[PDB]
Order: sequence, then structure tokens, then C-alpha cells
Amino acid sequence: MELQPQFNEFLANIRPTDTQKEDWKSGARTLRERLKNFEPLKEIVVSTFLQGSIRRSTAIRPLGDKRPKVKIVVVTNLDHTRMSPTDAMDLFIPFLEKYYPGKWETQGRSFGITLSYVELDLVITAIPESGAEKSHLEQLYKSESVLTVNSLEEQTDWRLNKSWTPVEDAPASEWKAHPLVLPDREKNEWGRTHPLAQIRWTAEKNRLCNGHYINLVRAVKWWRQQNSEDLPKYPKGYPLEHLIGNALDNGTTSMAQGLVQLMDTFLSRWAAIYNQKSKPWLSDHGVAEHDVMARLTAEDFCSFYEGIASAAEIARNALASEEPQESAQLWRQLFGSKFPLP
Ligand SMILES: Nc1ncnc2c1ncn2[C@@H]1O[C@H](COP(=O)(O)OP(=O)(O)OP(=O)(O)O)[C@@H](O)[C@H]1O
Ligand SMILES: Nc1ncnc2c1ncn2[C@@H]1O[C@H](COP(=O)(O)OP(=O)(O)OP(=O)(O)O)[C@@H](O)[C@H]1O
Repeated sequence: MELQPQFNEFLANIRPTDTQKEDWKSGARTLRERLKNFEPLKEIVVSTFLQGSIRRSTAIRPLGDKRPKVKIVVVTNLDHTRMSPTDAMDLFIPFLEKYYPGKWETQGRSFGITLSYVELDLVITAIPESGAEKSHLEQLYKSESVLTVNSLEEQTDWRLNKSWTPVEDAPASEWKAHPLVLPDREKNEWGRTHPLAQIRWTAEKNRLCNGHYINLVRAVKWWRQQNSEDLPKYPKGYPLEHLIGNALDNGTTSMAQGLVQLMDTFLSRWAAIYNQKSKPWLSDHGVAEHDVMARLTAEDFCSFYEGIASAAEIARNALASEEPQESAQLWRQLFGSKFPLP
């Protein structure tokens, strides 16, 4: 059966606790307030906004004592053609030493701030556009739509529009073709990322799937976490979320039907790629030219495909079972101890 109440309880059990939520909310608010009132950066920092699976409501709670990774984007007005990423990041060392001495480090393209209950991951970005387009983008990044600390799940009325207040999405000509530039992973060069586009696409897909998309992402992340020793190291994180969003059809009815449908569509759609021992090329919702599966290997994708085949057999039988305890036993075989029984 579908067992929708049990699925709701499982989702509530795999969400980050309200404690951790308030923790990263307070951390982000404090960092933003300190950045806004820092004199040497008052002419540089355009905005500071939350991103990642936390804001997109696609994050699962950490294990053990592990801190929740809080991803923060710092939008500046620097010229990326005349400054390397290391210059932009060096601009922020005084702020860190003043407000987080002994707590901050450089993790390649990000700043890692180890706080008491959370870890703040700060990426330093810039706006490639100039003139009126740059001013309009700065106005958008300083709007309440971007500066919100609540996740997508906490406000279904959220849209990507500078006039939104806690109204539809803004037309695509105002944000789609305008990504930020961030530091590259290895090289000291600027790459392109569009987190706002990703968040807006996630919200749209969740609305098209009747609020089941982010929950299905959480469920598949929890499944991958519980069966980690049988599954490949990757995909996990955003590439996994993208695979799930690609596999899921619109108009999702329930958690169980949506899960079975997404697993079936994943299996049938990539069967040719699997038999060719290859990997899909999937366009990023933020930067169209980017392959989300660029760093994923073919062997890992095929191992994940086999794992999805097994999980899909189990989920099909869990959905087909007409006895509640039987369906629940199969759903727990897929999801583990934190799935409740009727
Ligand atoms: N911490 C982050 N914050 C915002 N965007 C990110 C972050 N990490 C990755 N991205 C986006 O996702 C993509 C994944 O890039 P990854 O770090 O896996 O390899 P890369 O060498 O940076 O990619 P490329 O060379 O293709 O730009 C990046 O192009 C970037 O646009
Ligand atoms: N390969 C990629 N393609 C497109 N966007 C990416 C990619 N990798 C990361 N990003 C973007 O950069 C953000 C930060 O990436 P991070 O390095 O934290 O990976 P992650 O921990 O898997 O992300 P998340 O916290 O969202 O699961 C992600 O939320 C995502 O929006």
C-alpha cells in the first residue's frame, strides 16, 4: 500500500530537527548582519544569502554528532576579469579574523567556519554583468526573495521575484541567463554558478509534483545513506538530487507511487547508458552548459543503477502489497529503522 501517514512520519523523522534549523538560521543571520555592518566591505559585499540543500529543503539530518553544513553565498560587485578568486577571498580575511578567530579555514573555493552547533560554508561570488543589468541583479539579490533564511518547505508561497513578501516567478529574461561567478574547485579561475536558478527550479518542480519532490529527494538520500556499504560512493548530494529530479515525472500523487515511478523511469531511461558502461550528460538547471555528472564516473553510475534496480524491485513489491504491515516491512527494508509501522 501507499501508507501516506507512515511516509509523513518517516519524512518528519529524517528532516533536520527544529533545533538544527534554528541553529543554522541564527548562524546565517549573524554572519549576514556582521558582513552588512563591516566598514571595509561595505562597498563590496552586495548580498549574503543561504543556499544548498538546506534552503531547497532537500537536506537530511546529519548522523551522530556531525554538524549541518550551512552553505552561504556572498555576492560582491568585484571585477572577475581583473581579480582572481584568491584576491576576492583574501578581501574577507580581516572580517573572519575579527569575528571568527581560530574558527575559520580555507577549504579550496569555500571558507569553512566551525561554529558551536553548525558549520558555515561561505563562497565568494561576483556579478559578471555591468551597468543597468548589474544594478538590477544587485537589486534582486538584495530583495526579500533572496535574503530569506526560511527554506522552501517553510514557505510554499515563495517565488523568485524582487516584489515577493512572506505573485508569480519573475520572467526568465531577468535572471535565467545571468549566473554568478565563483571560484573553481582546483584552478585559481572563475567558474559560473546560478544557485537562484537551481532553487527556483526546485520550487517549481515541487509545486508540479504536489509538494512530493523535496520529500522524495530526502527519502532517496536516506535510502542511499542506509545502504551506503552496498552502493557506490557517488552520486550523492546535488548530483543525486538532480538525478532524482530528472527521473520524477510531474503530477506526483503520493510518496510511494512517486518513488516507484521515479525508480522505474530512472531504470528505463538510462538502461542504454548502463549497457554501454557510460554515464548521462545532464544539463544543470542553473548553468545550462554545465554537466552535473561531470565528475561522476561511469562505474559509479552503473553501480548506482544496479542498486536502483534492487531498490525498485523492493519498492514495487512494497507498493503492490495490500496488507499494511507487509507494505511497512518492505518499506523499512528499503529505508531502515526510522520508518514507522502502523
Ligand atoms: N559551493 C558551491 N556553491 C555554489 N555553486 C557551486 C558550488 N560547488 C559547485 N558549484 C557549481 O556546480 C558546478 C560543479 O563544479 P565542481 O566543483 O564539481 O567542478 P568544477 O571544476 O568547479 O566545474 P567546472 O570546471 O565545470 O566549472 C560548478 O560549475 C559550480 O557552478
Ligand atoms: N555538480 C554540480 N552541478 C550543479 N550544481 C552543483 C554541483 N555541485 C554542487 N552544486 C551546487 O553547489 C551547492 C553546494 O555544493 P556542495 O559542495 O555543498 O555539494 P553538496 O554538499 O552535495 O550540496 P548540497 O548541500 O546541496 O547537498 C549545491 O547545493 C548545489 O546547488
